[PDB]
Amino acid sequence: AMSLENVAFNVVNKGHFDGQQGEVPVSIINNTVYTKVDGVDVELFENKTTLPVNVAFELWAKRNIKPVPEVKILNNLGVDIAANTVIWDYKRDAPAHISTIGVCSMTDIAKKPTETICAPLTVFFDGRVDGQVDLFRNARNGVLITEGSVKGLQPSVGPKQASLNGVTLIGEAVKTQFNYYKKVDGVVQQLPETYFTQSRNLQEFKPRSQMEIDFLELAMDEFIERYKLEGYAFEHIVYGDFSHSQLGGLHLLIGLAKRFKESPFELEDFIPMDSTVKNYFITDAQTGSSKCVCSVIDLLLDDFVEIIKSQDLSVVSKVVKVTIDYTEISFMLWCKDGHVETFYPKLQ
Amino acid sequence: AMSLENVAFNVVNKGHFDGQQGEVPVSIINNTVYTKVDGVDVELFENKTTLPVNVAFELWAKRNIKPVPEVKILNNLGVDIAANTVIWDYKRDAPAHISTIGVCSMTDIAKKPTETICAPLTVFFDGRVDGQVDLFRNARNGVLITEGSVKGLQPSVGPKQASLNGVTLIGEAVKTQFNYYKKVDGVVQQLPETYFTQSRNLQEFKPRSQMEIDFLELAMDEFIERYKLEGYAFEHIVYGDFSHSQLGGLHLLIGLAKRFKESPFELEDFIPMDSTVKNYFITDAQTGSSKCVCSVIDLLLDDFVEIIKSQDLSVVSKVVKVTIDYTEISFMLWCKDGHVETFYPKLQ
Amino acid sequence: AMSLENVAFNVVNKGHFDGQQGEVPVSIINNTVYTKVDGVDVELFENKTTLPVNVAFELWAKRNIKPVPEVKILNNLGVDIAANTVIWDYKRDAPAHISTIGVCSMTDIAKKPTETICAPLTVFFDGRVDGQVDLFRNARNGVLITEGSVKGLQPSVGPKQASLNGVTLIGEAVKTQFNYYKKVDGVVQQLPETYFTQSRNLQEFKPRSQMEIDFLELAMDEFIERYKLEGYAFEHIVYGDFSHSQLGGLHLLIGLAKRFKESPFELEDFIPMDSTVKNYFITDAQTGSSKCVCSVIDLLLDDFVEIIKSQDLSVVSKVVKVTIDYTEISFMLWCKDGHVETFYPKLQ
Amino acid sequence: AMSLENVAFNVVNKGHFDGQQGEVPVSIINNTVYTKVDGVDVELFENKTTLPVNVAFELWAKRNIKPVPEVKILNNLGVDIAANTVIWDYKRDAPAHISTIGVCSMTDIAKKPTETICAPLTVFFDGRVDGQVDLFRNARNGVLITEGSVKGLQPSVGPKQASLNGVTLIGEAVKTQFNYYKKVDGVVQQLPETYFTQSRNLQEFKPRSQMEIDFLELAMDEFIERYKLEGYAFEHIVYGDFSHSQLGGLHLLIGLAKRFKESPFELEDFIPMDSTVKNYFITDAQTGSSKCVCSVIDLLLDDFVEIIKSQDLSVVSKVVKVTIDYTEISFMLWCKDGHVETFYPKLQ
Amino acid sequence: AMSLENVAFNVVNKGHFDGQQGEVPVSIINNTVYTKVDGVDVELFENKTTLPVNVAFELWAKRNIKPVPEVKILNNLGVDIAANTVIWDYKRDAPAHISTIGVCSMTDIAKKPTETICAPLTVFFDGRVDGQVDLFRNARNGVLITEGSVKGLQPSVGPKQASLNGVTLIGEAVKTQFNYYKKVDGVVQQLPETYFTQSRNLQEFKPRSQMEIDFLELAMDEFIERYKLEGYAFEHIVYGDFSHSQLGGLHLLIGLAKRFKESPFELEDFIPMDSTVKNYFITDAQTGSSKCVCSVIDLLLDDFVEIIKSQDLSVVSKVVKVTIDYTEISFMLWCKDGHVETFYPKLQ
Ligand SMILES: COC(=O)c1ccc(S(N)(=O)=O)cc1
Ligand SMILES: COC(=O)c1ccc(S(N)(=O)=O)cc1
Ligand SMILES: COC(=O)c1ccc(S(N)(=O)=O)cc1
Ligand SMILES: COC(=O)c1ccc(S(N)(=O)=O)cc1
Ligand SMILES: COC(=O)c1ccc(S(N)(=O)=O)cc1
Repeated sequence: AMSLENVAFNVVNKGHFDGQQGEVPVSIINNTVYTKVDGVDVELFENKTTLPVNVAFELWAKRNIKPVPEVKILNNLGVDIAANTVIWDYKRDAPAHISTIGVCSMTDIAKKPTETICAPLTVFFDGRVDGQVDLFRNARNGVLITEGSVKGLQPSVGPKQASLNGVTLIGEAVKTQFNYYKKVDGVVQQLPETYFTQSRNLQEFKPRSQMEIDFLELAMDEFIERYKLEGYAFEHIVYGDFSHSQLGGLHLLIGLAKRFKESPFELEDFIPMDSTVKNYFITDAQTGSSKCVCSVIDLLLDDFVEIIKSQDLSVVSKVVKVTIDYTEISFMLWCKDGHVETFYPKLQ
Repeated sequence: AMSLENVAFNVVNKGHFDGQQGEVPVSIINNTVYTKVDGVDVELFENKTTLPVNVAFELWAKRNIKPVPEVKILNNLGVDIAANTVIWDYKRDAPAHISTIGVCSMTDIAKKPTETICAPLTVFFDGRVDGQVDLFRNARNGVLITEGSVKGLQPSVGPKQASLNGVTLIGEAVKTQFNYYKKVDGVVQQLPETYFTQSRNLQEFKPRSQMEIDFLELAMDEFIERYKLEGYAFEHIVYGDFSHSQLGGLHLLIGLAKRFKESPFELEDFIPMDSTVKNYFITDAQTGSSKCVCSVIDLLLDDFVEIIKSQDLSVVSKVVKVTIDYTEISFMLWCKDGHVETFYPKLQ
Repeated sequence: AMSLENVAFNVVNKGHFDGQQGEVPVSIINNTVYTKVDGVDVELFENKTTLPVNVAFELWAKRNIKPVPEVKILNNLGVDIAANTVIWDYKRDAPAHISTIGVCSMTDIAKKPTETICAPLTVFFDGRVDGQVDLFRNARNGVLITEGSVKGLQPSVGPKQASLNGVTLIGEAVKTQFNYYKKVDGVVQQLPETYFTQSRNLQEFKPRSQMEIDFLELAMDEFIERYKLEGYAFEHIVYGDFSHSQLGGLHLLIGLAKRFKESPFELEDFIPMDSTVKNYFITDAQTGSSKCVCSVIDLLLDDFVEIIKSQDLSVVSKVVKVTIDYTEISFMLWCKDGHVETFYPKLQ
Repeated sequence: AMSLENVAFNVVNKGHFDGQQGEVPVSIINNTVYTKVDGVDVELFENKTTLPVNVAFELWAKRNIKPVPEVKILNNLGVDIAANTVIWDYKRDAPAHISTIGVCSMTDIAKKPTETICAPLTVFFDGRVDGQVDLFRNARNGVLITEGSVKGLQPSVGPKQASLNGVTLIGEAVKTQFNYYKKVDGVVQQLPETYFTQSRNLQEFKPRSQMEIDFLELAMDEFIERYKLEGYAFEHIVYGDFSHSQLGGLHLLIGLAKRFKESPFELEDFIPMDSTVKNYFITDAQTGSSKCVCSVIDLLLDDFVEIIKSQDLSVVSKVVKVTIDYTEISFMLWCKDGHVETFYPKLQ
Repeated sequence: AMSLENVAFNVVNKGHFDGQQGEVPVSIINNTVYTKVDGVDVELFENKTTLPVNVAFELWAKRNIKPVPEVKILNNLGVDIAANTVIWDYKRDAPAHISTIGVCSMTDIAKKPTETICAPLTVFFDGRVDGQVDLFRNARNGVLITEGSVKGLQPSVGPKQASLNGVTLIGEAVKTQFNYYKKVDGVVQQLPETYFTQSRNLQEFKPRSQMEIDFLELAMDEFIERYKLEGYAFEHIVYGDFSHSQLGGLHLLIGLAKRFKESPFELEDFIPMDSTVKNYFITDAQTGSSKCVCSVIDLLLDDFVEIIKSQDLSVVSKVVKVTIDYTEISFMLWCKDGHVETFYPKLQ
């Protein structure tokens, strides 16, 4: 018995949809769902999606509340749809996928992922759910996560962090590092070697290596000396050049995090979505240096050093391709006289 | 288990709410309710009310589908709320009453009319429903309709016509003439002797007596002669003066009906509600004669003749009270030398 | 270069999208598209769909303006999507199909119907367009219409009438009768022998045979006698029983047409979509007889007589399957002593 | 003290804004204005404009309720704004002009037309209002209407008809024929000799000369003979060619009127504004003949005959300029061997 | 080729409008512009303006991204419109001006500021744009900013700070201090001597003089002693009196900034716009002292001291006028026995 008033009952009483029975009074005004509590209306949900308000309300209530892969990982692996769950995209306040399987009548294309309409779609399977590993084994196209080994399949070790109710974290009381498996046209793929973005914040950035601790703590000249980074243009790429009207470089999050301590700056997230490479229209408050499209990536500084130290520095400009978050990220590498000039996620 | 999807199920399968088990998928976008039928969205209801879209949808679905009093009658009798039903105002596309009793969890102020919140409210009771004559006896305030005699209760014979799903009709396969009863502060009230308006249209007006057949068919001069109406100014009051820029008189619907068969005219229904006296901004298409506030009433011409001839014609101006549709309707009577000049519903 | 302003340019200058170069200024406010004409805003389109306003505007502008099958036909044949055109559902003021193929970047699931996403979908092909007969041959699922013979393909002769810009007509200056073909899972399907509904209105109903001319003109008794219909209960089924509170029978449009010339009645089209069998909440204005779910179908009276006379009249009740508009329509047949009691489209 | 509640008071009590003291309670929800009447909300106004709901409500309430020029006339004369009144465009349900002068605090660009902001704008002046003839004399740009002679000002006799509360009529109890005057850059302009469109409808078309009575009554052959119209192609231009898939000709309203009495047809008014030449997407219900852009004009048939016979028939194609409603209307004239092939308003 | 989809292309790919060619899919739901990225809708822009959503979207995309004068300066100088740019009002999330010149078709009153409609309007000219100084020379009314001297015109030196993408800053890598020039009716004006507001924040307030450093660092008694401010009522005016139910004084931002460190308070910005004098409904959290209209100005404390020390302290109350941000700010000065009682931006 699926209904608007029962979904709202579950939200009010269980904090999300929990399969409980019961009903509460609901009123819907424009894009907002209210419920009556002692004669006054209380807001339960504001639709920020392009779906009908009652549809989005139900999908949000039925969101996965376990640690799930970040949306960028699912997108990079080509996931089209989830099996009997909703991956909620907290960066868009919207479902991560258009349709559902066995979740909501208005958005379901099927009740079970074994139905034929699901066969060409890359379905996300959660090994922590009973029988979903076996469903993946029979699936034509799909992506599977597990916490342990799967007999007969070589795993791909994913990122340490996952998303729990919109909080990206490395789990201490829960497991957030999953084994990844992917199947195309019934064939189990080898997932490529990949770096992983670290998914940290500008405001509350925490280092995850001794080099990152040293980058935040030491001065620019001292750090570049200690780790022998002369000629790699970290002054431009990581620390940022604020001397001209266009902001120079500043493509690594830890470089923004170090600057954000001393003086703040404005980042306009003009494509607000989860993606491996993020683009911002940045304005430095202290100097007035700005840049319309500033690509930023949060790589472990050790990984970024390894990437840039593993490149031929002998051509003026060329495309450098790096597998990050299971997708191919193109970089532009500019060199002169054997040293790095700039190195940025390519704007294409 | 009341729910949006169950209400929509009943509408789709039974034409209205019928207490049936079932659910269909529903999407709400702005003020409209849709349901999925074979892949595409079909409109079930457009909210024209000031209530939330899903609330109004339920009240419309639970509308009374038996012949019920016209809203102007219930208004004139001071009805505030209905006992366990919804009187739908088809002229406003909205519930006739703000609140409900045992109908909808969002608008209910009580489950049963015996709850003390209902005592100071005039509750409409339907004697055709089991136990509601008794509920009227026990109610502090109320209006009761019955199809027959209630022992000890002095009846008031209501109008011949009632409203069935927005259609105003004199019932043949159903009864539409009711006994009316009213209680104020626990005390049954004597309802006044009254005329009743005829509730006809301008498009499909039909006479209901020999005098009305005469009016529509005879010219103005021979009708006034046949029914001895000289000095009563039907030339102004009923037939209408279109010679000057301000339209003169034209306050009986039958007069508008006669003119409409010859030349059309525009009626700006600037307060579009059911009421005994209706006001329109009228523009005559043929002559350009117009009037901003032209009050119109549909009395049987026999009745109107009986009212205007009952009058003392020896004062210049006076207010004339007439009981119509159980409410007191003030007229203005202007006379000169023992003949009527004008006689119109007094604009308040 | 597809754009909102270009679509509006085509609407303003060519009456619809015509692939022309140009732009006009457009303002969007709520669900309405306006364009500036000499200083003031003029309404071009009001979105009655569940799609975004600018998306629906484009699909409406790109609607098929040739005679096309009525939506109920395409629905009965299981059509999910159209090949490189938009079938506009004028009864819903919305696209007949959720998605498009090579029409609009926001609704397109493919550019050409050969893309594998289109294979499991029944694609509508128009043989009047170059290359689409071939695209039908190569499609896994599809429905094809042609104006003439396709070599080797066994045709099904469609209805005489088609829809031209929302007008249902039998073409004289254009052809509206098509050959129909259907494919399921790569295999051409034999379309069943079928009757076709006549797609007429209650306002402007016109007979299409001597028997229908007889029905509209003769009284009930002499028509039943002339066409030997005693014991088949046209008194109930076709003419309608208005004596009781529940309206009896009245399931043929021609029967509603006869009654409408005498007294009007209200038809609540509570599922306003094109379908072979239509359901209405009907209220008879003259008598007050009414019915919540009154199924109505517009069969040529000759056909309906041929169907009801084909029936075994020796069982109390049984389901009677009739193929109409290519779909199987279940009727309920109630008999007594070798005469028909009632025969109506079975409410599901 | 201008206010929303005062404007609503005037609408409720006087049918429009009448400068009266008073207030009634108002609720605004989405684009609709409601007022409380005996416990329930009644709709006073639905905003169909691109202005805020309360702003449009005030402008509609302050609309001119005297006979005023039709919007196409004011448009053709280049009017941008009205002096101390609102010309309501009933065909757009919106103000005819973006801004106001001394009408509404939200739309006012000035309190009086003498303010210098009004100088470069063509201001409409109503000589029936005290002092506005003088304001026209002092205005840099303007259009003036009067009911009589203005000393020294050479008049232009306007059309017989005007608009009274959305009703277009030739006044009998009021005057609707005005003298027209126009000023550009402080200099009075000579208005051109012009025909006037008749502003009739397709539903209620009525002839206005013996020739038009002949057209509606006679068959095509005897009318063409009686009025010596052989070789002028009224068979195409006025009567309409419905034999081919593209509808041929049919550019005079009287021709559409004749056809409509026989078989109906659909007119898609895809630019729904008042204009001298109207464009429609037309579909003939009988034949299926259709045309995407069918320009229609309502000239008195006498005038149209006088125009087409004035023409040199010795060129293959040429643009023909005719002054109608004070604006220059380009026609296309196609001839062959001294006879007319087609003559239509040139699509721009 | 100006279009919605191309504006969105520029936003997605260049962070703002950059004249690039290309199109992306766009959907518009209520007041929000979305674009499709890999099958999911991503929000690009939420309309907070009173313009149509697609119009505001285009103007925001075309905003000036160079350091521009703060909106209060432009308003105080009477700027009506900008020449070939959009000044975006980040405090209102709306365009700073109603109309545009050569920016957007829906809002343009002209393509070039030399057109006659621009002559009476005070047009903003940016000397950093080629040929705009010369356009100012020929402009009837206008305001010009430059970074260097203009031959033949005496400059007015503006504030040190300007707005870069909504960030008010004193430019270090860009120039934010402009020369100001103004012309009324073709005559170059002398701009008056003026103080400038400092445009600082409550949260991150930074001193700009040794006296301001001392005010933040020293105690009240110590500071008033060091700078000999006895009798000027800085205890009331600048430090604030929180001992009574009405908050006393507190009209200088640096006084709020000092208090906000120790204990916070609520400021309601009930007219949220850029203005030289700001009014707040303030509630002190620590004490509960509050004031409905508390005018606040951010003057350099040295400038505020100079202003108050340059006044006659001998009358009970009088209006003190000070030129700030090129506009005349009225102050109320209250004195008793030769010392200051209060001194506040006059609430009028
Ligand atoms: C300043 O921009 C960021 O705060 C940011 C955060 C995370 C990432 S990430 N994990 O996609 O590389 C990229 C950028
Ligand atoms: C033009 O005015 C009417 O159409 C009208 C109809 C009915 C009534 S009524 N039933 O209140 O008397 C009053 C006025
Ligand atoms: C009152 O009901 C109708 O007006 C109606 C019209 C047409 C059809 S149809 N073309 O499906 O048979 C069915 C019903
Ligand atoms: C079908 O087209 C019309 O109904 C129509 C009416 C009036 C005019 S008009 N007054 O501009 O000449 C033009 C066209
Ligand atoms: C508490 O109020 C403020 O934060 C504030 C900031 C700036 C200005 S200012 N530059 O207009 O004078 C005025 C007030």
